[PDB]
Amino acid sequence: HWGYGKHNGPEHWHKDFPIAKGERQSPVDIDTHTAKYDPSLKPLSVSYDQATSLRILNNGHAFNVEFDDSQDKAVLKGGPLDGTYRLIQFHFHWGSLDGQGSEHTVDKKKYAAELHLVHWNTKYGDFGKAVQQPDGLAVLGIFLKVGSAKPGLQKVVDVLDSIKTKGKSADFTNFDPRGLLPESLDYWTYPGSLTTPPLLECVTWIVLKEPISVSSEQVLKFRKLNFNGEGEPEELMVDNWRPAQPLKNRQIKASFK
Ligand SMILES: [Zn+2]
Repeated sequence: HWGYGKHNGPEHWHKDFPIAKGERQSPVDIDTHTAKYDPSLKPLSVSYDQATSLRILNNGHAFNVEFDDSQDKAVLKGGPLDGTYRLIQFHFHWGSLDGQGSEHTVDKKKYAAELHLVHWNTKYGDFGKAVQQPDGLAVLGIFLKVGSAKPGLQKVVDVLDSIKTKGKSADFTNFDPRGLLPESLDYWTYPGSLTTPPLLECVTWIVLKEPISVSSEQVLKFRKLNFNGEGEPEELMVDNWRPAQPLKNRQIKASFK
């Protein structure tokens, strides 16, 4: 099925998922000199104190840290959003080398990786019905650069040895996603899509301007994961990023002057 190799990578995905060539695909390049400050934006509220992580899963494309979304426990509100969006999972995209790995770019700059915290609009009752809606989802996107270690990431790095291959999962309780956030919540926002199949056009993207720094050793451990299942030839899980897609008839708005 789909992946990130020569034969099944992002340029192929449109054959099984025609929305790949849609009007509101993600990611995009964020041209900082075309994005405009929007005074109509309310302050962004990241309310993660009651977050309940459950498990971490290698799905043969990335790894997901999954949360209990059965109540309003870890929510995103404010900014461009109308109402309350509940955190369901996060995951990353990364490169084989530090010069690439992000999906959004900033003035064509690629970061070493990118974190996506996925949330769904509680007015639609659950995630499945949220992805039938143009405002069903909000993804908080955070760039990673290589520099100092991120201590709030090390519990993730240390569990990766136990979910090396596709279909492996591990308990992952009591993980605090606050430890993944940069100091500033300045952001760009635009209407887009999920960046993996099914590529659904439901997402209000909120992409933080300030990257987090992780260490070379941390990112190196991401690169030891496998796309393949146990007992299959090793294909290292690297370069699991979709490139920038056409902006089409969209505007990117900045939360800051
Ligand atoms: Zn993603």
